[PDB]
Amino acid sequence: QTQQLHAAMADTFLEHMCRLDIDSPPITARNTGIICTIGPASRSVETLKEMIKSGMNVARLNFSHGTHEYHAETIKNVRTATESFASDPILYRPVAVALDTKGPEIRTGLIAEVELKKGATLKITLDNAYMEKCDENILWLDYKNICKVVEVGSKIYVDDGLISLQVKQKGADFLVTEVENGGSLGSKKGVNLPGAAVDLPAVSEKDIQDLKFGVEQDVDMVFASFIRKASDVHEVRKVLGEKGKNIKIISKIENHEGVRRFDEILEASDGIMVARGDLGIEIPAEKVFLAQKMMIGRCNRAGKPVICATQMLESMIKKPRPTRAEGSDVANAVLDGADCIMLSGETAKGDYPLEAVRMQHLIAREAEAAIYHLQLFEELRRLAPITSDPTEATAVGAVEASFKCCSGAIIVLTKSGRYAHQVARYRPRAPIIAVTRNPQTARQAHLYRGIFPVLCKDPVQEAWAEDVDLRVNFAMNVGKARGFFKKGDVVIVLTNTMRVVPVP
Amino acid sequence: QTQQLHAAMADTFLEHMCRLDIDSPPITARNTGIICTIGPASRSVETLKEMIKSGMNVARLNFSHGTHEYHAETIKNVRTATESFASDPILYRPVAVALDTKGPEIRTDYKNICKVVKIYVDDGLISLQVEVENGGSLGSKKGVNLPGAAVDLPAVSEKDIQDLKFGVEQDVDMVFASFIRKASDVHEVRKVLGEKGKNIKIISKIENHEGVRRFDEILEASDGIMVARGDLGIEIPAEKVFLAQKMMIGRCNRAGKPVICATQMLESMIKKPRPTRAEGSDVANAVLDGADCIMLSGETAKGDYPLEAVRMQHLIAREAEAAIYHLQLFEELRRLAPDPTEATAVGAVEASFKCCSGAIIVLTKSGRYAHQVARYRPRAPIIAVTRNPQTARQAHLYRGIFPVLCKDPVQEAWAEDVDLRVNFAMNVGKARGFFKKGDVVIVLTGNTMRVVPVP
Amino acid sequence: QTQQLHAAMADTFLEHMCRLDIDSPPITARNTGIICTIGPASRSVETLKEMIKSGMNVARLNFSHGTHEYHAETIKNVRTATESFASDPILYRPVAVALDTKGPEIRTGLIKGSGTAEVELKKGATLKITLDNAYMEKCDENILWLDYKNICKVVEVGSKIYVDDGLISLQVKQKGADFLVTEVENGGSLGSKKGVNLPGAAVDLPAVSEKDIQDLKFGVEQDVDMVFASFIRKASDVHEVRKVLGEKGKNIKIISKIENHEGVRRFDEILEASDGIMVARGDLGIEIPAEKVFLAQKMMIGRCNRAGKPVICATQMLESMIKKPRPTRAEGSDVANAVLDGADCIMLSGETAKGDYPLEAVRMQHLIAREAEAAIYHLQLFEELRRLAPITSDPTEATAVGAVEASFKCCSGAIIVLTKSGRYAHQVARYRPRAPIIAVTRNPQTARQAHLYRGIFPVLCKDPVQEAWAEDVDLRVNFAMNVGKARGFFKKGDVVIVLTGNTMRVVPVP
Amino acid sequence: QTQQLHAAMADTFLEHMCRLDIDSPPITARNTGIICTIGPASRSVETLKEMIKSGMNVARLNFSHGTHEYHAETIKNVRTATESFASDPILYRPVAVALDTKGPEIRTGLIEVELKKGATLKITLDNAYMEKCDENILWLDYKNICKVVEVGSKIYVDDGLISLQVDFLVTEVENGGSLGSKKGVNLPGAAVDLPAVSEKDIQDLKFGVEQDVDMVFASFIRKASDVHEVRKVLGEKGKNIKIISKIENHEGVRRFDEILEASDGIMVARGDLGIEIPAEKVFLAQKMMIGRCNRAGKPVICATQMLESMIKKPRPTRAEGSDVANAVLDGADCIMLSGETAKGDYPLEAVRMQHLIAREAEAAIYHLQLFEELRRLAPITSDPTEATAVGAVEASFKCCSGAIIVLTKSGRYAHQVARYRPRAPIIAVTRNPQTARQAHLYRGIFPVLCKDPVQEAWAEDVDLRVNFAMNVGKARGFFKKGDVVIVLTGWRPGSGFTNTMRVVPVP
Repeated sequence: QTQQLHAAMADTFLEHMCRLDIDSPPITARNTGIICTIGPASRSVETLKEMIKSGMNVARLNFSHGTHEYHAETIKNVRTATESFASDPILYRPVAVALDTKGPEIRTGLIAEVELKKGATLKITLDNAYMEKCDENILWLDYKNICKVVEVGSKIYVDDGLISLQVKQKGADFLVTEVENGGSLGSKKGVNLPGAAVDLPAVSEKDIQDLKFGVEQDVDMVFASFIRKASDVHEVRKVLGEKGKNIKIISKIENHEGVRRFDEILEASDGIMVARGDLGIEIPAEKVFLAQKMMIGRCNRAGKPVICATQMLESMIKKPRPTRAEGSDVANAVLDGADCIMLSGETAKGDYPLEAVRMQHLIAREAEAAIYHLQLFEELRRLAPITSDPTEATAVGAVEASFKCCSGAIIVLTKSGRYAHQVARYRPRAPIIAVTRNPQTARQAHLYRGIFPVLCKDPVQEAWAEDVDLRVNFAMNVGKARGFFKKGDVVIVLTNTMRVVPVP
Repeated sequence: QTQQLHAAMADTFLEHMCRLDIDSPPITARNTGIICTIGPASRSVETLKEMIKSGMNVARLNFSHGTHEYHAETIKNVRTATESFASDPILYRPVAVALDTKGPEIRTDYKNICKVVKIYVDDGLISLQVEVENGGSLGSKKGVNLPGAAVDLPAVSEKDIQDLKFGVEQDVDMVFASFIRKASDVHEVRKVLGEKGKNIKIISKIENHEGVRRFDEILEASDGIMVARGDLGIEIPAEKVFLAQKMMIGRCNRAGKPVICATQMLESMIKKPRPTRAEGSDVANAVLDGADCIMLSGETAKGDYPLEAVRMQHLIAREAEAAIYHLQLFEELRRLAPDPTEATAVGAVEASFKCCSGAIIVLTKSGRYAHQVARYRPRAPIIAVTRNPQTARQAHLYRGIFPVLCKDPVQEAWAEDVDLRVNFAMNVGKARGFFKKGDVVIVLTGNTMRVVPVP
Repeated sequence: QTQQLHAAMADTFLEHMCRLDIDSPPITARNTGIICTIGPASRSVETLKEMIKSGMNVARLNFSHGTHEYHAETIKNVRTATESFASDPILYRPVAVALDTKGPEIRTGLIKGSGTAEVELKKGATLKITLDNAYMEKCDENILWLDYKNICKVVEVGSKIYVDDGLISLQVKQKGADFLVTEVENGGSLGSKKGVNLPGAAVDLPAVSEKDIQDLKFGVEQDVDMVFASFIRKASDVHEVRKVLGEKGKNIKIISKIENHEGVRRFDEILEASDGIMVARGDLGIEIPAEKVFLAQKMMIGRCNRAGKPVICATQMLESMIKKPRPTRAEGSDVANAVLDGADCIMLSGETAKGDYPLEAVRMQHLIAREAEAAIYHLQLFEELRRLAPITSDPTEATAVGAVEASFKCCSGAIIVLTKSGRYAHQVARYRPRAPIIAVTRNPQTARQAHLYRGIFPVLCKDPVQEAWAEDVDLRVNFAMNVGKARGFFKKGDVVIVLTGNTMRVVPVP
Repeated sequence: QTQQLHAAMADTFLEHMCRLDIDSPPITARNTGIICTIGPASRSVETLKEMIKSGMNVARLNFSHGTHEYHAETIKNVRTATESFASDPILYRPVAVALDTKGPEIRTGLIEVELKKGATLKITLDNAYMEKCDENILWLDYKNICKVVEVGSKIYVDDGLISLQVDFLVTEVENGGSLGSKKGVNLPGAAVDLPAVSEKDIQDLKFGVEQDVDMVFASFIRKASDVHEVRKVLGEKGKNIKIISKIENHEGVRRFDEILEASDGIMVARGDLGIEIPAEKVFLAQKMMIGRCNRAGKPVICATQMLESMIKKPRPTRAEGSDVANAVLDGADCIMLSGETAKGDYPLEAVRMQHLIAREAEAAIYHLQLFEELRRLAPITSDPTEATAVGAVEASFKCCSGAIIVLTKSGRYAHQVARYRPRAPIIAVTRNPQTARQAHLYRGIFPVLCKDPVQEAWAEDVDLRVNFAMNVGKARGFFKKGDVVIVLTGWRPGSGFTNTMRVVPVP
């Protein structure tokens, strides 16, 4: 009657859908990590504390804007808000910090707003003299090489793809275009060139410094913008270097080349972001769902984290409740298989950042119950390579056992996080309580569906079995406290050993 | 490398997802009906013609606003725009008219309010407790919801009765009945339409908790369902809506009855010429869920971009239709299925997957025969050739049915009249780019199935 | 409550198994073709008539024995017996004639000069094998002549040699130029003209010998429907048989017999070149370890089903019935399991050729095949066949698969198919409907060859062609309805499916 | 490449068939238990030793024949043969003893006389002709055969090869043949009023308890109450003896579910069954019963005529080879030999052939679908031991382990693992000699008997038994150092089930 267990028992997907029940309450635990972009509306310590309480797991810093000093301060406030809960390690929630690079962006100059009208002429110039004199006649932008990569007849998008132009003529140092989709044009707006092979560096001089700064600031992960190919990833990896070797690189797929070359990018990366914002300008908007499902499926297949991003609850920037399309989008990203879901303007600058976060937590939890685990697990089994790795055997063994005895959690003791990632990849219904003494492991674990990281602060006990018992008992106290399970329930414990344990 | 045929051949749903390909172009035909709400932005004859050319199949009239004379005029304009293409029967596209009732609404006017009373106003955006907890700018005669409260208004009020009557007068093809809570609500509407309106399809709108709980009996009584997500998502927690949506679409598919996904599908396109990524995904997922039709409200009623909204639903539906995992869907429909006409339809659908036909052509008077084929959800479009104009319009309710209105005289020799109608379908399909000479299509003559080369 | 329909509805194979019901009776129709080897026990017109009535569909002539004159007389008797029923076209059953070649056999000589004579071999004793034709008909306890002149260059000391269906085992202890001295590893009775296997050896005999060529030409002259080619090892072997049949025998079906390891290894190219396959378990289970035969069998049947080419399961299926009126439990199981595997036909050898209970054996295959055909898990089989079928531009394939799908939906009493060459009906059979396929043809050879395919019940229309097409179609369909009613496949009012050659119609029985 | 692993990966059953490869060799371990009927041909200590070496796991004594004195000697000989291997516990193979009851048989008197197709015969109950049966008069021991018979009723003699049509009965030979003494007689479609447990069966069952037999195969079980009667005779002293119900008539098939519930296991007794019901229907009953036993997690034996021709020949027919393979493919826990080992000329060859075929067949199982289905059809519970067993089987598929090592006292824990039908052998280490013998009834369980004394230190005790298992596996070629195996530690004295699964490299 709870957790859509009646639907879970259906023998066909169609019957599974038919049994979905709005009156069947979800379990307390929410498995899908929530990533929040931080900015004006959410940067204060006090607001940050509330965002943690509402469900924020990862703080995203968008380096397309802001100075190092501005971001260092954000990072400082995140940690302050986060450590304000550190006194009770049973209820302390780790919070990750993610650095999202600028990457090979193209931006217009400074206009004030001008109205671009359908059919009108607009000249694109590179002449720095017009750098701050952008108007409805002449538009400067910062991609000096633009004329060498675009052709006559090709389209240029400006401002989240809302304004569109067609290249009509190529001048010596300029482009002559005609407005197709008009609208009001502001300053320093994003420009996209679908069909063009932009030859900006995968990692610019600015990107290099931003990455280095990330290392200095001990960030947990990097969201690398406009990744086109494995070599782009390698450059990011080399820049993070030895000091940042444990920082996870999440490649953002935002253009056609990234999709085409997805497999090599995935192999090189620690995870993927479906960056629907740019992607849905670079390719036709009606095709984005295809790329999203393809990437989520392939990440699920490979056991690597995948993030669904951009415009998930967009209207909530201005309103306290989302649209029905938005409710559906979050649910479907989760049903698709997304490890995490993301908020951008909704939390960075919107008027209801707390409600946005809470709505993502609510929808995700409902959606997680509605997953058809019977089929998903069967298929993950079949598609999983038969190998000799014993930790891999234990992981699937534990997940199988968790479905059988309908356990309240799988408790995993992990140093690097790997052991727990191996369990997550099989997508158990039961929450995975990953107990670790490594603070970075705890933060980064949020990247994986189902992992609820807890940070053990007790010293290592001399006797191994006592040290194990200490950590498992910790996990038990967390589960009871958070209402995941209670005395007398049954949980699976992984330490290579799997034990099925009654909760005290 | 087209129609997601590589993903179509996957052995598992996961591998199906893994193979979805942005570079695999869809076919030209679009199976999912598009229902547009008409209003100031789309009322003119000139704009209506563009909306037909853009993909509109059903004109929805919201009787929550406007007078009979107003609606009569809209109806008149729809028919003028529609008939403007009649000169070429090969190119004429039927357009249906839907009457959507006010039903048990509450506007800023509920009598025993204080006898049943959280209170919501304006798409549940403004919230109230018996203090303004949420809020913002309040407007005129906005809609109110009392979640959890048993509002005792009549399922069919006096206004409703007169509106339904007006429906019969106006020869509308279908009624979308609001706030249907139970089988008995459906029976009241049916009685009003009475004998004169017995052929008018009744679509029950599920917009409250009781509608969901009593879904099965409501579906048994109705001709179809609308997942009325607007009110539904105020009446129950917004985060539960997708559960209701998928349950209803699932159960409608299982029953063989039309289901409409409605409300806020492309909402932002009221003010912008492009949708958000959430809206792109919503339309696509509604089609993947199994929705027969998708709907536009404000987007076509009142927005700045009516035509763009219609074109975008058209583009997305078409992409999503190819991304359906037909292998699993068809097998599950076959297994879950409980008559020679039924055997012939399932056989045609099976054939169509086998030879990857350009179409299944069905000759049908009442539409039943084409409905029976649509219920097995073929990939190939269903070109339904009928001489019955009402049949031609109502057929839009079913996924995959592309109705065509034959106006040729009835030939004396049966086989000749069949051949004339089939060749009419061939001509329509060639003209619309569905297939070309040499291609193969399946033909159901009305119990006969032919596998036939396009002449 | 009939035809295992409760089991048919199960959602899993495991549950399909659990629902199999001994009290759920099968339909009348039996889909699996029964092939009977003719010999002393079954050569008379009287017995042949009864065998036909008991369910024989194909008469197999074993050219490993007998003269051309002998076989001509057999064929003559088969046709006399077959045509004795011709007077009522509605009840006439076409009966096919199959020529099974000798091929590259090794044969022993005559024991004490008699075809019927035996001697005992005792375990541990010694036995000399000779090629000296002086001992051709003087085989016995101590001297065994065989006809493979080059045997000494293919075998060695330690080499194992099997005689008579692998029952007698010998090991070579000493060579010679004209002989081998062997030790009997397993004794028993040693008859005359028995088959010899050298499972370790590389026999140098040709796939198609000059005797085989004569026999094949004779087959063409005699108008046989099909050839069962022995010891086929590769595609080129098939092509040689095909070439020998020539233009005149171009329509004769070639069935390749797989009886050695190489035939299994190169199975795919053999199948591609062949009209169909025989799982020749006799020789095969001597040439490879007996415990592996079931693997080869299931692999071959599976791949034949996948290819849509007929496959025959053969040899020792009801062996004990050569001497006894009822089969063993293993034999009942074997027949049932061959049909569950997907075998188009089953075969009887000694059971019908020389045994004391030929009619009972034919009857038992009939009874078992029918029970097992209902026990098939069509739900999964049809789903898999389809899933594994190429999307193609072929309209006849689309029609065939549509007919089969419909026949499951309405559980029809039959799929009626008008066919000239038989191909159209073959295309239906490849999708394995539960309902019998009544193939109406005017072509007598088509009618006979149709027995190769599971579920095809061929009927031969003798009526003159009608000038009006729709009238000619209606005549043939009504013929089919008449046969169906008379055989009890269905009755007036039942719904059946009709393919006319591309149209599918779903009509009621008149 | 090996163990049909390529076919193992196929996405459909059909493609699974297409990939079966005569050149893909199986592993060493053979999971299907082999039950051998012991008689004149296999009764000596010398021959019994070879029987064990050839693959015999269970010795069946048919109490339809022979005196207690005869059977005690056979049992003594089995035990002498079996203990002759006990010096090296690592290579010792437990051997179970099964007592198969006479039950409600009907037989004829003493006399051979050739019977002729078309001839009258006198079925007489007159005990004067008890030892004077002949071509004209035939006496049988079923005294009330008249209340149950009727005109036109049929009667079968000698494995139903001779058939007859109907305080005495005059009949006609509907089917002839030579007639011996004391042959089995069947009355299909008639209700035989004999006791499920007769005076003799009772004494045989008590003798069985006294002789410490591991299991009883109870003949002609028609209903749940028959099973209870058998359980009652075995009583408190025989409470741990497994009752296998033999399903040999229509009633037993009909009332199968209640019989299965009351029983420790099932025998598909195809001999009598194929006389009681039409022979062409037997395979339906077999697959039904095997399927339902697999579903219930209870042992099922396929019996009778599996390698029949090997009574006289050193090699089986092709239908016999097929029958064995298919019984295994069906899911039979055990397969059986009767005349082939009791009296045939090639008992050792018959044992070996069952061993070879079962091993080839075990590899050819489509585990992918079988495991999926067993799971989906398996009631979820809170039972931690259930969770650990299924978890271990899943793990064993994932990492193609060499074995699943299970520590068990009464065998139950090992049975739970076996019900999920792993490909890997389940090495069941026990200190209980009976558990080690009875474990043979379960597909995939390879029982090893630990002779070591219990250690005080539990961890030391576990290591001891586990290492024993490692040594067994290595010595029998199941795995080698560096391989990976799954270990289930089971019951801890005074604490209870550990509910622990370890994944371990072979030392």
